[PDB]
Amino acid sequence: KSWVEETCESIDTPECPAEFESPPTLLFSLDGFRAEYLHTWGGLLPVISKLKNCGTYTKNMRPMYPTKTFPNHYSIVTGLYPESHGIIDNKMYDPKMNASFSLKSKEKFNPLWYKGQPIWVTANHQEVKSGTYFWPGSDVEIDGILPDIYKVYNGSVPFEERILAVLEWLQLPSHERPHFYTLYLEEPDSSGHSHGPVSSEVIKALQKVDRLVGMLMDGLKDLGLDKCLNLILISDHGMEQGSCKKYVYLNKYLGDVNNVKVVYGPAARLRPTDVPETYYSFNYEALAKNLSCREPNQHFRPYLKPFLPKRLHFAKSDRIEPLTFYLDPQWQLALNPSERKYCGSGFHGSDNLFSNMQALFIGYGPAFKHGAEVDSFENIEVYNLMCDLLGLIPAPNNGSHGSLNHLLKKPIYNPSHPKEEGFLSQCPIKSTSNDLGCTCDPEDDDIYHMTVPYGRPRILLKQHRVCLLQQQQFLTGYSLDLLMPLWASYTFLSNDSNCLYQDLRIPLSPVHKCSYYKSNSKLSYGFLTPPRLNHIYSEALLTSNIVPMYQSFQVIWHYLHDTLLQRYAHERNGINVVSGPVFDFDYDGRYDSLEILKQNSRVIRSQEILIPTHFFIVLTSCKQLSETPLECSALESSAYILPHRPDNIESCTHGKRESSWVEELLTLHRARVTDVELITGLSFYQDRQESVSELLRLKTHLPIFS
Ligand SMILES: *[C@@H]1O[C@H](CO)[C@@H](O[C@@H]2O[C@H](CO)[C@@H](O[C@@H]3O[C@H](CO[C@H]4O[C@H](CO)[C@@H](O)[C@H](O[C@H]5O[C@H](CO)[C@@H](O)[C@H](O)[C@@H]5O)[C@@H]4O)[C@@H](O)[C@H](O[C@H]4O[C@H](CO)[C@@H](O)[C@H](O)[C@@H]4O)[C@@H]3O)[C@H](O)[C@H]2NC(C)=O)[C@H](O)[C@H]1NC(C)=O
Ligand SMILES: Nc1nc2c(ncn2[C@@H]2O[C@H](COP(=O)(O)O)[C@@H](O)[C@H]2O)c(=O)[nH]1
Ligand SMILES: *[C@@H]1O[C@H](CO)[C@@H](O)[C@H](O)[C@H]1NC(C)=O
Ligand SMILES: *[C@@H]1O[C@H](CO)[C@@H](O)[C@H](O)[C@H]1NC(C)=O
Ligand SMILES: [Ca+2]
Ligand SMILES: [Zn+2]
Ligand SMILES: [Zn+2]
Repeated sequence: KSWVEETCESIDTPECPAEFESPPTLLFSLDGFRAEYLHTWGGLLPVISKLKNCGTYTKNMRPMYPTKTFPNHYSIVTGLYPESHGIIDNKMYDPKMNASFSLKSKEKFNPLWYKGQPIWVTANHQEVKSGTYFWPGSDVEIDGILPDIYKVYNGSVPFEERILAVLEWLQLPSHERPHFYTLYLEEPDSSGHSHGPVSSEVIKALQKVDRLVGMLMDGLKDLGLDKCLNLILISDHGMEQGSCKKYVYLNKYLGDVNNVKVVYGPAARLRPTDVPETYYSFNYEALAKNLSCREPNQHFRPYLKPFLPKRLHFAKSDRIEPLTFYLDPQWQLALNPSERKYCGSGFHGSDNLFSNMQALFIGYGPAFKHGAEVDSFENIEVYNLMCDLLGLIPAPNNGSHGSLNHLLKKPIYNPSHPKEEGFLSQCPIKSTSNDLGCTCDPEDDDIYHMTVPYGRPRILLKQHRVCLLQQQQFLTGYSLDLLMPLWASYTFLSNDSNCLYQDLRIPLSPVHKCSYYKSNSKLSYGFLTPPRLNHIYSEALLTSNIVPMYQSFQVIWHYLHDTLLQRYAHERNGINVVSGPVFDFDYDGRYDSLEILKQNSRVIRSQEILIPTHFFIVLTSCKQLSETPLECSALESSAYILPHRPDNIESCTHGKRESSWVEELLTLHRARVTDVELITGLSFYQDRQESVSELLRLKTHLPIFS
């Protein structure tokens, strides 16, 4: 009886043949295996379905941005964001090197492209042999290291021969046998491109790929290793149906110009022709402004590289062009109709939160639970997972180590909460009392737990000076070094102008006075905690609850609290809110040091002001609608990092439909709670009852669009 014909068998303890001390780990990749394939065509894929039912499976695996083969395949084995491991796209360019990159190029085998540290390099440093077959980065030697058994990419090699090749390696002597293995197939990406996600060729391809995995499992069984191997069946990205009618050509707004180069696709980037002479000299800002809101319902959007949604993490690399393009689903962009390969073929590269860009993940073996279905997770988390399976100390990566502990029978690493590095001090009443020049028209522990019911946010900043200011409706963490609130937490239940009051607990700043703010300048002040809380709550008008805010952003911020927040409190039976300013001028995704902070403090209206690049907001509710935010059994988080812009060009306010464009901006800039943590240097939910591993799972979550 073949492996697919046998029923499920619990592999609680690894049953290994002699010469084996611990089960090896194979990473099997199927390029272009969209997550929707297995959801719908499970009955046509008997082998893969058994792996799903007897292993650890996830409905959707979120890939990196852009959704291309090389960046993702390399992000899997490095656990790094594409902006950090160097491989931004299949075709890209580095200005500092004056060299282009391609899969079919001599530049591909250049070690100067590949940053970070892949798993086979990690295994090599810790005396673990590794045998790869066609994995991106396996052909090239990184840090002077090559896998003990490798094969230079040759797409002509038949699939059946690839499986047998790995099977031959598994039989090597105990001293010369690799412990980590890789496998790569071009299907169903190839069939996906040429005929579309919904075709007879993909069904024929899926069945071909399904039987091929079945060949491997029967082969493992004949070697007596079917219950002694850890298999991770993964993919790089999904597949979306492109259309000729749904394609964007830049020439229509610019003309048949030759001063600019466009890397076509759903994640288009633009660089000047005179390169690297004008790579930086070229002002991209003008081109972006000249390209925004040209169509009534534009299916693309010009983005300066730091102005992209932070959830994408697609800015801090030399190879990423300073001008990028975000497109609606099923749409691609190019300069001229001649550059593109074809328009009505299956494509990929769209937003990694899109439904059809989602990838596959099935963990099977003695180390994985049987028939366990877990929530969605990013592919950068897999790197740490493999380190635990190979007993390796992971290189510094972007994955939350331990967040995938729920997948394993016996978890190897037990994570802990980050220690508080902030110098926490106290602010009593010391400075009374300046005149603010404002016109106004006519025990403690019990009130604490109501505002921070999951525990106060911990200050991960080193070594920032932070004060805790307690109020009757909210608790706010105030910064003494920046003289503005870092965060403000309050609980908003289901149903419950030019004036300000000086907070005598904080030192007076010239920007606290209403006299500082004129009605002509676009810069004004906003509240972290809404004043319309619970007559009117007056402590929200405290000086320590205001932050410098553009007037254009006030359009989004007020509607966020006056309309959406109240609606969300009814739908989710109340919400706990933590809000604050974001300062990331070097657009690296992490909080800025005091040094770079002093460099970006502009001066406006005769006063020095550090103005926020973004504003974060984390909404927490109960998973059980019967419970209020003060009595949650399980949490329900959703974070947002809203861009602080002087204008709403991104939104195309033109047409004046305010209730529409705002929510679309909110949904677009949703982010992981971890993302907020990384960018503010704060740690949430530390006093929450769930374990650390559970909390990591919660904080790294993002919803899939459509
Ligand atoms: C995802 O996960 C990855 C993995 O960690 C994260 O990527 C890391 O980001 C951090 C910060 O963003 C990186 O640290 C910085 O490294 C840079 C660059 O290093 C080189 O820079 C110069 C080259 O011109 C050179 O000066 C450096 O030379 C030496 O520097 C010091 C001197 O003492 C020495 O200790 C080093 O060994 C070097 O020999 C070097 O060649 C560097 O510029 C940064 O320095 C800043 O901070 C240091 C203190 O650390 C400070 O002294 C400086 O003033 C300066 O402010 C900093 O070291 C890290 O290298 C990245 N890791 C990799 C491999 O990419 C990424 O952040 C994560 N993403 C997200 C969004 O979380
Ligand atoms: N030259 C080269 N091509 C590769 C390699 N790996 C995959 N490819 C090819 O690149 C394609 C992936 O591109 P994509 O899926 O991003 O559109 C696949 O069709 C595959 O044949 C490699 O390591 N080297
Ligand atoms: C950059 O590359 C192009 C072609 O590779 C070459 O013609 C040009 O001279 C190079 N410029 C520099 C600065 O080396
Ligand atoms: C690629 O692999 C095929 C199948 O093994 C082989 O016949 C062919 O010679 C290889 N091509 C190259 C470029 O060596
Ligand atoms: Ca930063
Ligand atoms: Zn691919
Ligand atoms: Zn492809």
